[PDB]
Amino acid sequence: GADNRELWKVLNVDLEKHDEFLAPVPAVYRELFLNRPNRPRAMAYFDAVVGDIHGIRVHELYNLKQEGKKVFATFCVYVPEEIINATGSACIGLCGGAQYTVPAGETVLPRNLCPLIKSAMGFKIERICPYFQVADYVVGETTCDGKKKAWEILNEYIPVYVMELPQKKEERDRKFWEEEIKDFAQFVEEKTGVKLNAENLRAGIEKINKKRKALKRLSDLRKHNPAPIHGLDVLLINQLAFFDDPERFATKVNELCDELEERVAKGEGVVSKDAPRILITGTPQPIPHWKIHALIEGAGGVVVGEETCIGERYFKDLVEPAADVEGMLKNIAARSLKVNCACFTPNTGRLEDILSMVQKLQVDGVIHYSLQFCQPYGVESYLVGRELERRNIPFLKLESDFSEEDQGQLKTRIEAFLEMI
Amino acid sequence: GADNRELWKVLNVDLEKHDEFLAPVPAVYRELFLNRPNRPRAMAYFDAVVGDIHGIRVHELYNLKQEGKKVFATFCVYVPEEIINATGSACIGLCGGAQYTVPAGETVLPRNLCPLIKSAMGFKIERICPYFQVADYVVGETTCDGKKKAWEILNEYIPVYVMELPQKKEERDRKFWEEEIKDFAQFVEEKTGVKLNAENLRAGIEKINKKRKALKRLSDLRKHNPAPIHGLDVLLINQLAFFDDPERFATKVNELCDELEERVAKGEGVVSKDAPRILITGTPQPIPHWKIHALIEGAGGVVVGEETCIGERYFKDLVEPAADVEGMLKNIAARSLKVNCACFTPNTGRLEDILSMVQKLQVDGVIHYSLQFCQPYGVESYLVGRELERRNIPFLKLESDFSEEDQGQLKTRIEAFLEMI
Repeated sequence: GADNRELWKVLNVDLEKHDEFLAPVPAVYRELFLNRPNRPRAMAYFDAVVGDIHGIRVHELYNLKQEGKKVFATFCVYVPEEIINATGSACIGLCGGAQYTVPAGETVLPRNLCPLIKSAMGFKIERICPYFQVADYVVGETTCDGKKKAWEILNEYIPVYVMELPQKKEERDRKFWEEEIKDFAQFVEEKTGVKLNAENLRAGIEKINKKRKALKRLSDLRKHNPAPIHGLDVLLINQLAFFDDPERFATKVNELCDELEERVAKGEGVVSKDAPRILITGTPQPIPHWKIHALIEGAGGVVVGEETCIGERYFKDLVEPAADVEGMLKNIAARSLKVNCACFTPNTGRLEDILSMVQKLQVDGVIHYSLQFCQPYGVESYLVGRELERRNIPFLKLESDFSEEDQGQLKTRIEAFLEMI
Repeated sequence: GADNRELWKVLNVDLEKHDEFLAPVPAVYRELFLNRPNRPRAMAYFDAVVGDIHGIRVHELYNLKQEGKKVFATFCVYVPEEIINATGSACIGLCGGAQYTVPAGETVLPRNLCPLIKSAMGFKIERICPYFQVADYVVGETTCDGKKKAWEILNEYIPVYVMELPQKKEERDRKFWEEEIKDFAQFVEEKTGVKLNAENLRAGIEKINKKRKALKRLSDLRKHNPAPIHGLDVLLINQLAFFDDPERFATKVNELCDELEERVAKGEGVVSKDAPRILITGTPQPIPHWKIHALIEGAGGVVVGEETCIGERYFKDLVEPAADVEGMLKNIAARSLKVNCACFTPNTGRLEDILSMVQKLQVDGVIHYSLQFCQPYGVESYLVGRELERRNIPFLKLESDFSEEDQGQLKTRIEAFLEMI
C-alpha cells in the first residue's frame, strides 16, 4: 500500500528504478509459483512475503532503528548471526539474485565477475533496494576474489567490516578464526552499545539455532517418495530465511512441515513416484534466481535437496551451547567453520556431504550448478564429478547467470539429462 | 644438439608435442628480438638462453638431482627461494605464458580461468615442459581462487605443498605467515635431508639478495631519457630470472647494466627522447608472453617499468640479515609480506608503489594490463585508475590472454592511446 512508498522515499530509494525492478516479478511469480498446482496451503505465508517483499519487513527494520537497534547486512553464512541477534539488532542477507541491477554493478566492477556480486553492488550504488537502504553496516568476508576486492569499493557507499576467513581448516586456522570472531564481537558491541553477556548470547544462539532447526526439519522431509513438495518452493523458503524475522520465520516453516507430514502419511506428493529426483549442488541461488529449479521441475523432475548455502550448508550445523561468553564465542566460530565451502582447501568434506545427501534423499541424478565466473566452485566441480561418476551417479555440470538468454539451451540440456535417467 | 633430445627422452617428455611448442619460437624471437636494432651487446647471453631454453639449464638441474639435491617448482614470489637455496637445492618458477598448452589445461580446468594457470597445468599433465618434468615438487600458495583450487588437481600428477598466505597484513596475519614459513622450512629440510643452520641460511639469503639487487640495478637504469634499452628486453631478463642459475644470472645482468651505463653517459638510447615512456602495471607476464610490450614498443613507445611480479614486485624488497636461524626465517617471511599483491586487502601500498614509479621513471602514460579472468587485479584496477586519473596521469586499461586473435584490436587501442599523449 501507499505507506510502503512513503517509507521508500524516506530511505532515499530511487523510486522509478525500484518500480522497474519489481514490475516483472508478479507475472513470474504467478507462472512459477501461484499457478502451479498441489502446493501446500502453508505456502501462503511465504507467497505473501514475496508479494510485499519490500513492505512489512522493511518497516519493521526501520522501526527497530528508531528504537536504537542496528541493521547489519551480510553476504556469507560464516558471519555470525548469533552475535548480532544477541544485541537485539537485525541481520539480513543481501546476496544478489537479480539481472536488473547487474549493469549498475558493472559501473564499478568488471563484467567478468560473479553476477551475485555485480547484482548486490548495483542495488546499493543506485539505491534500488529498500533493505540495502535501511542497513547500517555491511559485514564482508575474505572468501572469493570478487567479493574480497568488491568490499574495498562498496565501503565508499556503506561501511564494510571485513572479516578474514582463513583458507584451510588446520589447527592454526581454527585459532585464527576464533580471534576473528572475537574482534567481530567487539565491533558489534561498540556499534550497538550492547555488551554481550551469558544471558543474551545464549538467547541469540537459541534464536538462530531454532531457525536452522526448522529448515533442517523441512530438508529431511524431502527424503520421501513421492516428493511431498516441489523443491522450488523450498528454495524460496530458504531464500526468505535471509530477510525474515527469525522467530516468525521458524514458526511458519514448522507450520509447513506439519502439512507435509500429513501428505507423507497419505502417500500424497506433487509428482509421480516415478519422477526423477534431483540433488542440486554448487553455489547459492539468491532470490529471485529461480531459473534452474524451474527448468528441472517444469521438465518433470523434482529437486529434493540443495547442497548450497541457500540450502543445506546454511542450516545443517547448529551451535553447541556453552556456559560462558568465551565458550559461546568459541563455539559460534566452530559452527561456522563446519561449513564446507569451496573457498577452503582441500574440501573433501563437501564431497562426503554430497554423497550423504544422495543416499539419504534417494537421488536419481546430481546437477552441479554454479554461477558464471565463480572460480572456487567452477574448479572444484572437476573433483566432485569424478567421484560421483566413479560411483555411476548420473551427473550434469551446469553454469549460468541471471539473464534469460540461455533459458532455451539450458532447458534442452536439462531435458536430455532427465530423459537419460 | 642431440644431447638435449637424449635428456628429454629420459624425462618422459612428449617429444612430438614439445617440438610443436618450440616450433614457432625461433621466428617470433627473430621478429621481436634479434632483428630489432640498437639492442645491447650483452643481450647475447639471454638470447642464447632462449635459443637453448630447454637445454643447458635442464641438464644442470638433472645433474643436481644425481648429486642428491632436489628441484622445487614455484608459481609465486612469496615462496621463499632463500630457504630452498640454503640447502643447495634449486628453485624454478614455472608460471605459464604459452597459448600452446592452454587446451591441455582445459582437460581438467574451466575455460574461464586465468591462462597462466591453464598453461602451467597443460605443460605438466601432457609432459610438454622439460622443467616441469625435472621438478621433484611444486610449492603452491593460497593466492587467487584459480591457483588455490588448481593445486588440488595438480597434486595428482606431482606432489604439491600448499603454503597458506593470509589475506590481510595486520599483526595476526604477520605472525600466521611467520609460522607458515617455519612449517615450509621443516618440509624443505625433510625432503632435502639438509638441516638449516646460520651459515647456510645466511648464504641462501645472500645469493637471492644478489639476484634481486642486479634486477633492481637494471630497473633503476631505465629512469634515463632517452631510454637506454627497450623494455621488452628487460621483460625477457626478468622472465629468465625464474629459470637460470642465480649467480650466473646476476653476473650477466650486471654485465648488461655496465653497457647501459656507457649508453646513458653518451646520451645514447634506443628511442627518441620524444618517445612516450610507459609504465606497465598489473599481472606478471611469463615467458613467452611478449605481446603487450611488443605492441607498445612497435607503436613507438618505450616501456620503462613493470609494476608486476615479473618486474618490480619480484626484486624491490631485499631480506634483512639476522644473526640466527630463527631471526633469518622471520626476516625471510617479512620480506615476502612486503609484496603488494592484489590478493591482499586493502592494497593501498601498491598504489603508492605505482605513483612512486611514475615519478621516478618520468612516465608519460600508465598501461594497466591484467590477464583475462584474473579477478584480484581486474577488480582492483578500478581504484588504481581512479587515483591515477584524479592526478591526470594518462591511463589505459587492457586485458588479454595468450592467443593472437586480439592482436589487431589491442594494436589499435594502444596506438590510439600513444597518439593521445
